[PDB]
Amino acid sequence: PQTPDEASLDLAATDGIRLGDRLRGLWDLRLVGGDAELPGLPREGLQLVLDVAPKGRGLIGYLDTPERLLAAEPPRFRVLGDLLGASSASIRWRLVDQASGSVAPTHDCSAVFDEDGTLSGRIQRLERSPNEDFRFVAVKRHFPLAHERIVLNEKLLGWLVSPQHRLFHQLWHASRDKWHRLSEKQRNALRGVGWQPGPLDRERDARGPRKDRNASGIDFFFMHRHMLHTARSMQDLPSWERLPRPVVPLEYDRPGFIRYFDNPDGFSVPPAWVAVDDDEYSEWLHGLKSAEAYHANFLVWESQYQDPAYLAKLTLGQFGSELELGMHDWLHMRWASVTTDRFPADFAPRWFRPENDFLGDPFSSHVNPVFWSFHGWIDDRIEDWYRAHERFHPGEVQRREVEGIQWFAPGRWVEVGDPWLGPATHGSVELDVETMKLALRIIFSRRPWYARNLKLARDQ
Amino acid sequence: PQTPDEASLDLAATDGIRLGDRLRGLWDLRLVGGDAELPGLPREGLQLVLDVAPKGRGLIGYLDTPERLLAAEPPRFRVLGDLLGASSASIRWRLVDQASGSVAPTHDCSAVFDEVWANAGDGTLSGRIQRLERSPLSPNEDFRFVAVKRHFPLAHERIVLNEKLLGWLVSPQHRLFHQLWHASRDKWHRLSEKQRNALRGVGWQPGPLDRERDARGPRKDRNASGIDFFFMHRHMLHTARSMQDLPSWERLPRPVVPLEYDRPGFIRYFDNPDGFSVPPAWVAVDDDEYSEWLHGLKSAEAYHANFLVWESQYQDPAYLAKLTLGQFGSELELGMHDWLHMRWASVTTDRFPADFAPRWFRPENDFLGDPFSSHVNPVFWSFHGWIDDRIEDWYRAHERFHPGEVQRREVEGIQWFAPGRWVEVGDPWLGPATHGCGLELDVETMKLALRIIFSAPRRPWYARNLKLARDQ
Repeated sequence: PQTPDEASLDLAATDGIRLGDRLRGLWDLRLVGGDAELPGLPREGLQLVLDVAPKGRGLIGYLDTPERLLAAEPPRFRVLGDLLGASSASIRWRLVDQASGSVAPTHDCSAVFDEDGTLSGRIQRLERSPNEDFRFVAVKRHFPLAHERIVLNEKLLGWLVSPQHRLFHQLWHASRDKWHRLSEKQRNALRGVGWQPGPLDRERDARGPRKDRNASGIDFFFMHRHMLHTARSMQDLPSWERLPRPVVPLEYDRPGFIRYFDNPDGFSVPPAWVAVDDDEYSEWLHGLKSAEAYHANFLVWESQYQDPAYLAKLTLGQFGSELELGMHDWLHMRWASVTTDRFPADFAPRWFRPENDFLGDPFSSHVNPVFWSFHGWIDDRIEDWYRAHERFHPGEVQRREVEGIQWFAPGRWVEVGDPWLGPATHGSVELDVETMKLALRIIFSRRPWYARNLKLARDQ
Repeated sequence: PQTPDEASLDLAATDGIRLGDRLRGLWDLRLVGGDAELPGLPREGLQLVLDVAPKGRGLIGYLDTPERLLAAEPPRFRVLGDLLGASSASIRWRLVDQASGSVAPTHDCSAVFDEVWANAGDGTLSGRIQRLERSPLSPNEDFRFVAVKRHFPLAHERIVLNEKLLGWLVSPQHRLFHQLWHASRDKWHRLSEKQRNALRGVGWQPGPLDRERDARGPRKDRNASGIDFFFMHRHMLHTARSMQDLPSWERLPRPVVPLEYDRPGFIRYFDNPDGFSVPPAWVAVDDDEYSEWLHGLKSAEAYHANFLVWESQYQDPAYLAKLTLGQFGSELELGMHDWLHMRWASVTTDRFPADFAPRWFRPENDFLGDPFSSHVNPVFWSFHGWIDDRIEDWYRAHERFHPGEVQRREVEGIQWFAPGRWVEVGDPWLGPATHGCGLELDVETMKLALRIIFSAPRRPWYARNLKLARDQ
């Protein structure tokens, strides 16, 4: 077979990208077998840190004790490999002895996925010619969940996980999200139980053709600010000042890379998962959790929504609609972990348990601690928007307290003064829960809520 | 008109990529106008460091004194902007006062980017700053800046080859030797019988008379041309290294650390302090295919998709143990070697292969993309050292898998290998000294042999086999 005439850019295809993702992170490693020794290391209590670039085919890493992997000095063993022809059946890498002052590999490693991931492997010493019994097992460390790193106190958590609050949060979204597509029969049924999204026969659909101009954006901003106010009476919940940056690559900051996978502040991006039989969803989710999406979308939002000239072109309604329909749904899925997904009108008791803090579904998103951090950030941009109009249109926006919340008077830049909190503004706990279940059944009688509007770019 | 229903991944297209490349790096900055002051800073001798991700649309950076941009503590001003609707005609960003304990922007910047075409650095950014504290009630402030992009320093400005080595390298004998050694074996499979007989007549056929080892024909992996490639470069390294310490790279240089993660490291990169920084890709006027290809192979993605794979494979005993020295040499030459040249190449019009105007022999002509000049570039020696060290990995590979099947042998004063199962030939080609059977090397003969061989947007030699992937 004729050899290639030239190299070409050989980015990882789907299979190599997924394999890279299974390998990337921190592993607990033990040596196994009669002849299993690495110079200057114990047999137990080792770690393997691996990195593959997002479309890389090279494999890099380090092998040492946990303490040495976080230390300043070069780890004892460096991993160098490549994923050409690699699969679950064969992952190979060389070890370099960084104490030897030589980059010549000392060991040949081969591994198999035994099916967060387990590697079962063989190490051969390259000093001796090919038989020795030198094996290892590597168990990938759990990617900690946000609730394992930011503790919401018992009083906040009690409010958040309650049936009335979960159903309220889900129905508030579903009513205004589905309004433009609901028959007049559905609409009159919701009107009947005070759950129409805003004023009777002047409802503010969030996703219809007039979504940017009908003031639905004001409902978005106001309901979340009201929620933040109540949450913040029970617990200190500091907004993000800056959006968290993607993990620093292992090549540049080995301790920073390793820490990222311990999610120490609860703000690490949980790695994308593969949706069985849904490649479009898999690609979409992987996209929005990527560094590329940070630099192409999230950093753009971070700039524009603190840009006075950008914000000064928008009514509070236009701003709310724009930020909700783009950034807000992407914040949910970028920080989403784990979970097949709950059907919107499925009220099985298990879904109410405090463990259910899935960011992909408003029934549960508010239970996730990261929710409060990025809602804090969104809510702070309203102040950027106010300062923008005070610079470019002094006095055209007026402050005003509304439902106990610092807010804004209707004006040239604030289309309405009656923000929608549900029946409380425009409409026993048990009758309330039942009314909300009925309202959800009217609307709704697989992918998570915040994935239902997924659009791939042409590139993907 | 309807607003979008959802966001989608919005990677920079070609224009935003090229704009981000014009912005990326370190700028010398001065404030100007009657109201131009940043608190705690001088007016002149400031610097602006900007970064955009390779397909990023966000703009980040810092504005402080040169010493403060290299210091551990937060710089006084942080840049936050985006390139949506940006062009050379309008780039905007905000400044954040990092001493204030607030991320609320303190300044609005709007700039214009001007190329340089005649001093004055590598592009200019200039425009107006507005203080965001100062009300609209207040009259218009006169607050301007000019920023000049710093030169990306050339390898020869950072690794000095000594007078004796440089004298050998830049000489007509050595430049024509190196160009002709490549051209003969690279063009052989496309030369007519007259051209081939004419080269045979002056002893310049690539390897044995009538059994020539073309480097690029259909049997290129199996005809032992790879041995000629490895051996000629080893012989050149041995001579260069008698005259100057030239350490191989142990590991391929990593791509620049992003500004977001190591500000001082990112800034140093652009000073090319060790001479091993990747010179930023340049736009080939009227050659988008070449521009894209060059950009691709100078990218972080190419490091992790191609270069790091070559780094792995060519130190992998099991990989190397499948190859004869000939197969190895041909593989490494045709892939990694041409890509190493163009990844570290800095801008020279490219010289025509048979243009021997005196100015082309000057020491300034060290263009990595042409073998008439590539050996004059100091980085050439670092990556040729790396390639030459992999021959030892290959030997060790066969000593592990095929003990005794490869034997060492001194050849033309160079530590080498005997012919055998894994070494196809024993007569490596150095040119007429080793294989000349015609009818110090004569300069006019080499120019005659180049004219025989070399008798459309122009591209350098090591770009002539460029192939884009369907992705690009």
